[PDB]
Amino acid sequence: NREEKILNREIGFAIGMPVCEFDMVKDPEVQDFRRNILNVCKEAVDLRDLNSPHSRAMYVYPPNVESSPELPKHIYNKLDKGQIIVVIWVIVSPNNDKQKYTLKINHDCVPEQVIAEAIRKKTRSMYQGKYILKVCGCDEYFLEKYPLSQYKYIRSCIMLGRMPNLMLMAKESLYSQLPMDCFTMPSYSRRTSTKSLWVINSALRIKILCATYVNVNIIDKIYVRTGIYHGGEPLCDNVNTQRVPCSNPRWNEWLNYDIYIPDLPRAARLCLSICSVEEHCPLAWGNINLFDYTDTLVSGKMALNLWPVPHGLEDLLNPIGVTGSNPNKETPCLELEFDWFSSVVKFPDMSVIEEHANWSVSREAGFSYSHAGLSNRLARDNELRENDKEQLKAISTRDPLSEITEQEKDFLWSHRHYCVTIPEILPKLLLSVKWNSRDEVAQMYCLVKDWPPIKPEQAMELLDCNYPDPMVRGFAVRCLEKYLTDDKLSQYLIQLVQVLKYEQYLDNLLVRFLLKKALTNQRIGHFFFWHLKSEMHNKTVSQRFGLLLESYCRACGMYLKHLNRQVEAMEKLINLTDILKQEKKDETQKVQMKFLVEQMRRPDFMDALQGFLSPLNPAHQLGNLRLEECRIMSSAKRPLWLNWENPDIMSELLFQNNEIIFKNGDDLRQDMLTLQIIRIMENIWQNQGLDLRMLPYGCLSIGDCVGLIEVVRNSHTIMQIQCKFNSHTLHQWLKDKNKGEIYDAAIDLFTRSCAGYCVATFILGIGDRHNSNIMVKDDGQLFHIDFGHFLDHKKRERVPFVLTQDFLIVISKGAQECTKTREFERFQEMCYKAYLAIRQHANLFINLFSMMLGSGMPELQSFDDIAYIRKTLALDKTEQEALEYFMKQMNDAHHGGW
Ligand SMILES: NC(=O)[C@@H](Nc1ccc2c(c1)OCCn1cc(N3C(=O)OC[C@H]3C(F)(F)F)nc1-2)C1CC1
Repeated sequence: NREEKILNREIGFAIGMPVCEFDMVKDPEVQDFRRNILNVCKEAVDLRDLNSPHSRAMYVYPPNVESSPELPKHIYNKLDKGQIIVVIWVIVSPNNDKQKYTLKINHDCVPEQVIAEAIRKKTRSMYQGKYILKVCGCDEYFLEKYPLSQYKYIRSCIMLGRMPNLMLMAKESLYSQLPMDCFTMPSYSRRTSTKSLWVINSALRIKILCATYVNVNIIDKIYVRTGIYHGGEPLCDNVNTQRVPCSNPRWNEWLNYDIYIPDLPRAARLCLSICSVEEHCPLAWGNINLFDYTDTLVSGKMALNLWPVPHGLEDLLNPIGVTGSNPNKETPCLELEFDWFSSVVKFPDMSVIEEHANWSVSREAGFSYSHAGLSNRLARDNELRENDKEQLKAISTRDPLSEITEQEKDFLWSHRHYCVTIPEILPKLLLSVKWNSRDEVAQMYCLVKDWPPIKPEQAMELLDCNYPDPMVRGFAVRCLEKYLTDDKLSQYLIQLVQVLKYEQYLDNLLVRFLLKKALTNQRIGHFFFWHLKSEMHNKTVSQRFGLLLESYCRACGMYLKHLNRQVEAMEKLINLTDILKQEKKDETQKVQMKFLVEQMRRPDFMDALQGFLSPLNPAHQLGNLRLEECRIMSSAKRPLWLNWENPDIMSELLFQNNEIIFKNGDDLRQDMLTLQIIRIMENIWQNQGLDLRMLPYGCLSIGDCVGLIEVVRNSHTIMQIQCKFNSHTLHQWLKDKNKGEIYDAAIDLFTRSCAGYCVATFILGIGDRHNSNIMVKDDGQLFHIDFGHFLDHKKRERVPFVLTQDFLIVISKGAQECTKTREFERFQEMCYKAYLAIRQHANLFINLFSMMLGSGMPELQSFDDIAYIRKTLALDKTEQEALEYFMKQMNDAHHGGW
């Protein structure tokens, strides 16, 4: 109990709320989550102590590897006859004298071969499984037998033409530094009739009693609008109450819905709102699951605390809004009464559903020609023609925002068994289902049950707000379990954490998958913790994420202690920036910096801000602060530029100073998503042998409009260049930074990076570019900063990155008529190739954005905001028509040239 009390305080500090607040929650679902989720905690700990110390080392330092060992042609061609020059460092003499041994080995060498070759070279100057390779400068290790080139550091070194520097370290020097953490089960581990839904022979009705806390400006006549939803799909007509004055919100009225109680799908929800009156307007909204976590249909009296309308939603109901009561009890509260059946009504078991499904398939197989003719949703087996099979393949290639007509819905459903042969059609088939028909849904269940597995990126769509059904989401998660690699889990983690908000219940298959992975991979565990923590201010998800964080913190081990260092450092930084903006905002930079340095140097603050792991990359150790290098930036929201020593023995070989931008006041979530997408686009380009180097720098939101930005070394804004002006000033600067034989490499890098950002910003519809948000590296690498805006952030498509004379001059190597040059023609060709490459992967990009609708991002609120990408990628047009469209967008913007 003394250890439990201390641990509870550590978790309380990490989550930012006391654990006891959970213990007080009366809700049985909350207490069942807390207890039942501990098996995932147990399993994860069991896997970590399966092959100790190695399995523990693998958890803390997982291999940072690529998804595939195969190297793209242009990347393999960068190697000398398939071989790589590698530097291996050995610390041998006292006072840590560093010895280097240059090796030329095959790119696909296992670390054990790399170590033996180093020992051979060390011996040539005068066991193999008693050492490990570590990346010089950071806590990155090569613990698993992967081809060398598969580790991201090595692949990055080949792609950039940099020398890989690895340090030989004794296994026991790492192992002894890994503490044993025994996971202890918490105190809380130790805890009429019943009829099936398909037996209740009655129509659906819900009684609306009255409303409390309806404080409005005497707004006049008010009513409650209700609807039965399955995701966003209405299951019946919307039913409103009689109009009443806001001075007395009383209805005591039964609302009858056009839906049979046995027809109710598992994910059925009641969507309601208090509206005012004809200019109708919602005032407060709220959603309810018609079945609880135990599969029980709602019965009796219930009070629902409503939510405020979001600036932009003109619609009277909010089905894609959060489901459940408002944690704030000083809000419009609507009392509702549910139907009584003199027994507990439960959703039928899978065996009842399977029996009913097989009864229907059998009944349908016996249907005569004329019977099949009564419904377009009923087709015959032998009547399936090749043209129909062709139409099916065509429908399957359409994007997730392509409208499926009622005719195609009936078509896909009648050919559902053929659909199994083309399994990627599953999301379209699911939207074709009559979710308000138990016969159809029961049959869909059995098809999902045995559905062929699909690509993890295709399965992710099935986890968004369009697919609420648990059988469907279970299938999506099973595909992620079988085919999602840790690399790709890390890449899409923000979306996967987002879609948790769409789960009906706290205890679900997705959360179990995500938690097991977070507790079996510390690299995943780290970002899992921060994505959840950053949203703990948001009362729409703070209970779910709080309980999720509590389970993670109980089983993560020693990393909780390290996370508490990062949390405390972030809090001290939030504290300082908050004082500067409320108590020192009007003072001079000199005065503000004087205050900063004095507050930072306080021993309590000084220690909290030194000797912790970078939340941007936990493999990066933040040593002592370099205060002389710390400063308040002139930028909006006055961000802090912070510098730390890299305590790593071989810091000089990576970077001797870790520079991070701490910014308080701006929502860094859109930037995080844009940067994530930029990286995905780059990966797509590289795989197709199209070397357009992007700079997706690190960015992490750590709270409500608080975050970290990775500083890019040796970079300057376009304005910073020209301020030392002619159009030749930038090209003059580049020529000055890359004199002689290396000048062409810089022009090539600029052109390539420039083509990437032209295409990326045009597709995504990023905020207008200017000399202060376009940056350039000494070597010529062009990149964009400040991704605060994207998509339709105006009210018809924009070109955010318009190439001025400055950019065209660099591309054309200093020519006057830069538009009419071969260099510019090769530049245009890179844009065309890049644009069409992304167009080919549009479903992915649409899916990545759709999974982000749950998030409170102001530019990504509806599917129509995502529609912007359908327009920029010209998906309704042909490929040549799309190329023609892009050229017109470029030609109009640049007033010619394209
Ligand atoms: N050139 C410079 O002034 C300095 N180097 C620099 C500055 C800013 C960023 C950067 C590098 O790395 C790229 C990432 N980055 C991103 C941002 N920002 C951004 O995305 O929004 C505004 C701005 C800020 F102020 F928030 F950092 N700034 C930088 C150099 C003198 C030391």
